[PDB]
Amino acid sequence: SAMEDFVRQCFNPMIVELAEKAMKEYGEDPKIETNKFAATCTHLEVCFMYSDFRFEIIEGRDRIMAWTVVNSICNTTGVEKPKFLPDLYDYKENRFIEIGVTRREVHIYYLEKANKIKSEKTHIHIFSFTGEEMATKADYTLDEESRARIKTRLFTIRQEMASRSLWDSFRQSERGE
Ligand SMILES: O=C1c2c(O)c(=O)ccn2N([C@H]2c3ccccc3SCc3c2ccc(F)c3F)[C@@H]2COCCN12
Ligand SMILES: O=C1c2c(O)c(=O)ccn2N([C@H]2c3ccccc3SCc3c2ccc(F)c3F)[C@@H]2COCCN12
Ligand SMILES: [Mn+2]
Ligand SMILES: [Mn+2]
Repeated sequence: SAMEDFVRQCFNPMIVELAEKAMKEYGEDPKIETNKFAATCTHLEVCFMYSDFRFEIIEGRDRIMAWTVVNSICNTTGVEKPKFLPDLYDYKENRFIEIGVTRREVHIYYLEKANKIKSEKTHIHIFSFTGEEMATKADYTLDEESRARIKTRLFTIRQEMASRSLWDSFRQSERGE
């Protein structure tokens, strides 16, 4: 697959390894669901970048470790345990964060995410590949420079896919029919 080749050339080996592990843990084959493989790598990279600017990283851990970290936070802050695994915890605002990366309009994916979690407590932050974002209460958490770095990386991934004639397939596989 050209998409598997792109993933393994354009993503940090650590990202690729963790995304492969996450897909295996969740019974999906990176070699068949190749766009999903690219999506999980992209989202992981965004989560790491976000956390790197205050934050505990939940994403990128095996499931048992992720819930272990979540439980430890809830025990030491009294924040309520989320029903679904979030991506980060914010020690400044004392709230979990769900990060979404979408090839669709940010408002659509935001509504989908917010409908899934139904827990107002978890903060939602959505990024598109063209510099758009939508966040709970229009509170973007990060400053403008950090969000800019994230947006630039996402756009770069999109243009790399476009250079390789991969973007259209990737864009159409996010939502089913
Ligand atoms: O943590 C996530 C997750 C998100 O954080 C997310 O934003 C969107 C989607 N997620 N999920 C995605 C995921 C993450 C990033 C990009 C696409 C996908 S698509 C389905 C899938 C995920 C992970 C492994 C796998 F094999 C999958 F099929 C699963 C949902 O259940 C808990 C873990 N997780
Ligand atoms: O900036 C960082 C970075 C730190 O600033 C840091 O404190 C710890 C770790 N970092 N790094 C990690 C990183 C940061 C946060 C959470 C997980 C990861 S894991 C691999 C990875 C990083 C960044 C982007 C990326 F695509 C990666 F695959 C890399 C080291 O050098 C260059 C940029 N960078
Ligand atoms: Mn996640
Ligand atoms: Mn997420």
